[PDB]
Amino acid sequence: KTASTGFAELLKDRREQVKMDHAALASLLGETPETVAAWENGEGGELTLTQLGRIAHVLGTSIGALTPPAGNDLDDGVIIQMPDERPILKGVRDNVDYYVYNCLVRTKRAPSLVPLVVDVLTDNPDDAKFNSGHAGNEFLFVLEGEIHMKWGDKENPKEALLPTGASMFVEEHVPHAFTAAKGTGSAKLIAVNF
Amino acid sequence: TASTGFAELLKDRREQVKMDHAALASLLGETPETVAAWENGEGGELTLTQLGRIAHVLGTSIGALTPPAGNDLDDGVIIQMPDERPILKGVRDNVDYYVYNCLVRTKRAPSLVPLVVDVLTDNPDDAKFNSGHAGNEFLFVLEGEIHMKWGDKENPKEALLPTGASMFVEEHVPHAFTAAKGTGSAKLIAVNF
Amino acid sequence: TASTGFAELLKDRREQVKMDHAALASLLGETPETVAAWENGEGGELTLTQLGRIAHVLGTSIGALTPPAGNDLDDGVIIQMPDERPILKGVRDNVDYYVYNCLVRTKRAPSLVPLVVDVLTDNPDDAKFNSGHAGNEFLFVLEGEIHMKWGDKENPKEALLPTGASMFVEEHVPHAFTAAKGTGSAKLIAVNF
Amino acid sequence: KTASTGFAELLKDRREQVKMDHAALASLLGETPETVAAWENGEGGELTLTQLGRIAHVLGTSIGALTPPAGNDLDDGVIIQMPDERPILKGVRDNVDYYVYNCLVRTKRAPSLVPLVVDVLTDNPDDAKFNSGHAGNEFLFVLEGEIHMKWGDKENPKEALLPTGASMFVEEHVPHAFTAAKGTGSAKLIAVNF
Ligand SMILES: C[C@@H](O)CP(=O)(O)O
Ligand SMILES: C[C@@H](O)CP(=O)(O)O
Ligand SMILES: C[C@@H](O)CP(=O)(O)O
Ligand SMILES: C[C@@H](O)CP(=O)(O)O
Ligand SMILES: [Co+2]
Ligand SMILES: [Co+2]
Ligand SMILES: [Co+2]
Ligand SMILES: [Co+2]
Repeated sequence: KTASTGFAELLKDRREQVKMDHAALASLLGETPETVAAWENGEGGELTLTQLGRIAHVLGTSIGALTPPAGNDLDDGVIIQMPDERPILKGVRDNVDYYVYNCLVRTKRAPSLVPLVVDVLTDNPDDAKFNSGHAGNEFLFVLEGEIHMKWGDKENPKEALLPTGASMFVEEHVPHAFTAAKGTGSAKLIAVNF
Repeated sequence: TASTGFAELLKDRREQVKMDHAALASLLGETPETVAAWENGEGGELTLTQLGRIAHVLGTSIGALTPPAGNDLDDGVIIQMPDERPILKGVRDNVDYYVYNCLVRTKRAPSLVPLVVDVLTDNPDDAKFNSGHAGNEFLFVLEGEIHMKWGDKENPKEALLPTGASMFVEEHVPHAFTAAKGTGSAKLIAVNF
Repeated sequence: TASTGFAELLKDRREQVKMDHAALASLLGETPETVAAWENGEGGELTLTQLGRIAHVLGTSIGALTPPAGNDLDDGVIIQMPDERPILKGVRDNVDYYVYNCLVRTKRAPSLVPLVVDVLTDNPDDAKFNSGHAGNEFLFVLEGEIHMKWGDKENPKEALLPTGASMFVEEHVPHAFTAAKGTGSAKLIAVNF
Repeated sequence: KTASTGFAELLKDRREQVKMDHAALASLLGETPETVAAWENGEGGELTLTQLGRIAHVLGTSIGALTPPAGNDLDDGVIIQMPDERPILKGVRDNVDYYVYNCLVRTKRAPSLVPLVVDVLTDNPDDAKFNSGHAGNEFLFVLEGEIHMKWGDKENPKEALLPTGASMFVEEHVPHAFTAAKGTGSAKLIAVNF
């Protein structure tokens, strides 16, 4: 469902839910009731983020409650990604390169799923650059090499040496960092955020 | 703060998919500075359509990039005095069926829609069904006697409910109410949640 | 059907972690036939403790292995006539503070607990706070005038609420009610949800 | 929180939630109020599944609402599994071996997470044995070899050939099956249910 069509349906649902007619809602938004009826006819495409915020406010809810879900990009419940159509971004932490991300398949039907194959380019644990923690949990598996993992308080972190084949779970918001085991050059991880 | 929340959630999501300003800007046909501006709270004029494209490219929903409803409570409470409650007519098939008197609501629990409903007609035969609504509903007969109908409107389940009676109607179940035959009118407290 | 639902959910979970009867039975110190029996609905006599070990070994909760509350509705509706509603005394510090008259409830929405509360004392000075409860609460003043207090009981927020007034109290917010000073008593409809 | 201690706390919470005293609840369960008080003092360990079902029933809720969550087996938000402490079960479908599962790390803090390294032993797509679909979504990545995937209606399935490095998402409940590409012998997958 497109933005304006989904909005049109949800706006009407919410308005009816709080027992308001077009007139009542219009009176709260500096518009005519005809303009409100138009939005419910799919003509709200040009409403600004600020205006949507006001619409959600007077209707006592959130913009999210008035907009459609991400959508369906599946083929009868499945979506596949071939190896060479894999995205690749440079993870630089502290003005120096840390990670080379190879993006795996993603889907609007499960937006939190962000799987990646990460090449860890540094092998100096003291170079470990902590992130702030992720929304969502994360499963990891050491694909190649040896990983020196750190987590928790960046000033007094927990640490573990993970050989190839090892797997780990890191809870949402837990800060963590990764590097190849001291002097081992480089390692590879498959990281699955979910 | 719609723009402030968007600014924050946009940066978070962009970071979740390991994209930098240039990466995201490209997919959107924008410059990296424009994207930086959005994350600096300058996204207020983006249209619903543009928000849709931004969410699409980020593989998520507009909702995931916008903040929650907000907090309109006073230390966890919001009260509403009588006579300051909204009042709208409920017309079905050109007939003043119900009179909706809106009670307190809060952005901290958007699905809560409590109302005092004046049930105007007292002829069950002329009951008008709604097609059921999303969300559960709790009802209490405040005054008079209610004649309720639910389910298949062609062969509905029914109940005569005196004052003090209470009912629960599950989401999506069609229902209708009128006062008991010849009792003139009745009143319900209906709490959608 | 507690055992039937368990039978089904146990098999599902066991299958999710790719275990066969023998694998699971080993970890539990049982024979594979005993485990097959559970999945054949013969788990009724398992104790809370044993259920805890089974969930542990399956890396999940007892809840994930037991069915939902159940459906006690008649085509989506459940009604309750007055005078068949539960009634329990609310004693705080050895004082009959409230009189709880229970309205309709349903296993299809367990958190819904609607009540008509008789507020017995009319001296705000002697208000007794609860420490806040889980879940939101909607209230409506049915009769009389209510003197409500909330928040920090040592320096609370307060409101005088006439009949028809409505209120929303967020989960975990401490609160107390008495009738307005010298009005004898009052009545509230309180809907926990 | 242990079973009986968690139950003790939740039972009391629920009983108070529906404004019942020990006596009222006992009257509905063939027990004395003293017995009910004992349960709330952590002595409900011997209650049977059937008895718990009745307790949940009269309290108008589920057994789940009266028992603690799975628990916390994390080390400051993380749990690691070394390669050689990896479980291994034989996935046999139709009286013949299909898969050899190598279980990766799991956690009670996210019970739906079941990651595995699966060795696909057959390379005859016609041997493909469909499952019934999983509760929960599933991310997959072809670790080695080539996979012949099938999904949807087992009688008229969608199919795709996936080379090494390919990734896929299969929505919960969507039936699917896997084999090595015709005559390629065998392949390997990392499957992450979540
Ligand atoms: C491997 C990955 O978790 C590094 P980060 O994306 O969490 O910073
Ligand atoms: C009483 C109330 O439930 C009627 P409707 O608002 O759902 O149409
Ligand atoms: C009126 C009601 O909220 C009092 P309590 O049941 O929460 O203690
Ligand atoms: C690889 C894995 O998905 C096969 P199944 O466990 O779903 O049957
Ligand atoms: Co991470
Ligand atoms: Co209704
Ligand atoms: Co309360
Ligand atoms: Co699968």
